[PDB]
Amino acid sequence: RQYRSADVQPADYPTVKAVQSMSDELNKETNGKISIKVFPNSQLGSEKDTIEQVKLGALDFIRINSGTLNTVCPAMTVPVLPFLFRDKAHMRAVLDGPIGDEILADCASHGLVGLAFYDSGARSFYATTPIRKLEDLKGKKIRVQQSDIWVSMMKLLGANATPMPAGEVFTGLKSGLIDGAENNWPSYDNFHHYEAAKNYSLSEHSMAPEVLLISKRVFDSFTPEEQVQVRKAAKNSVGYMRQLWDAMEISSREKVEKAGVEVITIDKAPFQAAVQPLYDQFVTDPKLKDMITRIKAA
Ligand SMILES: O=C(O)[C@H]1O[C@@H](O)[C@H](O)[C@@H](O)[C@H]1O
Ligand SMILES: [Cl-]
Ligand SMILES: [Cl-]
Repeated sequence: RQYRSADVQPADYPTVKAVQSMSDELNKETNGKISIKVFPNSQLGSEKDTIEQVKLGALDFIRINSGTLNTVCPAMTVPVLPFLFRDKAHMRAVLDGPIGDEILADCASHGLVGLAFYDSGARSFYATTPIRKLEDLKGKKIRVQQSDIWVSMMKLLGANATPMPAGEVFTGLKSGLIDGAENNWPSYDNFHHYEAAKNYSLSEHSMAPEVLLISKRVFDSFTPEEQVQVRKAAKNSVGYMRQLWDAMEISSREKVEKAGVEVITIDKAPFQAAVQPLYDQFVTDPKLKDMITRIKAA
């Protein structure tokens, strides 16, 4: 059985290679019984639409950002929150441990089994003009993921959110529909956004990680041994992914700088102050508020 998985990222991207590595492991351990074919580059649809396919059992696996998954699974809002993690090492420790496992377990009741977190760096603003301070964002049309938290966030920052699928963003930057967007270094590179919006400002305002999930309907068809094998292959793929990822952050930043991008250092304090209301607005469950307390102290 060759199961199917979706990713908006290109064929050679670390998230795609990670799931392919998981497939290789499963193919070996199950002696051909289970493998996974990845369909990259939004071939199967947007993140919004592919998450619905998984809920319906129309799609077996999905690799999506938590910043869209949190439309369905409330716990996924927690790791999206701006300025929550101190740095990459803090995030990795949290997501690899009990807190990460607790968040992944939240998805099952919604028809999706959470299997692993993949790194996504920190998301930063980029635009067709240089954003040198928060005030420079005022009135700008900034694309966000199709998830309400980001609309609220842009409002607090004085910008105008335009939610749209990942595959439409380059076109919007070239057409004038949007003035900018926000993402990590490998995405700024690999979606070609740097060609159209040549000013990248290190706001580092979210570390929203990626999530790999399986349809609950499909998972439930697996033997108990197969379920253990799938979870273990998913966890093993995190370390594989991270090695590819850390190199790509370097090579992508180098590539776009060579192409003429201005990399802008920006005072984050006004951003942090502006977005604080999001925490109580979007995280209302006492269990999740306690989780945030534990994360802040980890
Ligand atoms: O902004 C987006 O649409 C994209 O951002 C990337 O960082 C993430 O890897 C994609 O899964 C998608 O969420
Ligand atoms: Cl300012
Ligand atoms: Cl999308």
